[PDB]
Amino acid sequence: NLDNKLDGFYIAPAFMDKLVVHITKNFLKLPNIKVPLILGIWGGKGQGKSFQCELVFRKMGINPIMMSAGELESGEPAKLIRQRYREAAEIIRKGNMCCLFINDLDNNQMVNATLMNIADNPTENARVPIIVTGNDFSTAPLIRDGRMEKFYWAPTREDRIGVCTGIFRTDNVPAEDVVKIVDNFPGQSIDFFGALRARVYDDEVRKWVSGTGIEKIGDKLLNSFDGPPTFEQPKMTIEKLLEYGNMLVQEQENVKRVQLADK
Repeated sequence: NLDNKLDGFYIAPAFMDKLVVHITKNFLKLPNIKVPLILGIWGGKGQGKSFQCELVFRKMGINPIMMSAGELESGEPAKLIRQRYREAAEIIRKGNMCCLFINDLDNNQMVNATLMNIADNPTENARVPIIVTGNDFSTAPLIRDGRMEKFYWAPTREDRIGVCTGIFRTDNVPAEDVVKIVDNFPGQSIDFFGALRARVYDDEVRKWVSGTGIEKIGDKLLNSFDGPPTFEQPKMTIEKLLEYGNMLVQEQENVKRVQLADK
């Protein structure tokens, strides 16, 4: 029900209600319900699950306290959680909303255990909603049973079109156009479409290069007084898009071939 578009970007309104509400819930004292502190987000493969989070956070003006998984690998594993919690908490405990956004997973006995002890109370303290992302939250079990929420994000076709409109806002493309390609290219990531749009730019440069002297480029590009030759953004027309989309798919399908046949 709440407004899910943001700086030309789209947000899956199921994903939004889940996160927004998970968050605002942990700031309230609402009667006779145990509110889970941490919300673990899984699924939404190909779709920008982390990016959706970022989107939501900006939409509330939360500068989350980020963390990486590679950081929680390399003292660090336990400590850095407590400290990154406290950091967020001190933000919240000065004012304005904050949350600890822990991101990605695929040592662990501990990382769990620190969650469990931290889930049991604040501990001067503070109340900070943790958000986590992964693939599937395996062996969470004791804190799912206890005090955490798993959330499988099943994006719609609607969500894909939305995320996809995001990618092309810049190039003023019919809502129609976006619908045709997404439909035309099912089970492809958002990475696919980024790649597609980038492939159109690429080609233009390739034409420029090939055109205006491979040998005499570094100059026209550097030791010129008029600067680099400032490029005009290529019109992202539909037939362009389709041609490029199959092209990329053939290529994909081909790397799979050379991969499995070399292996």
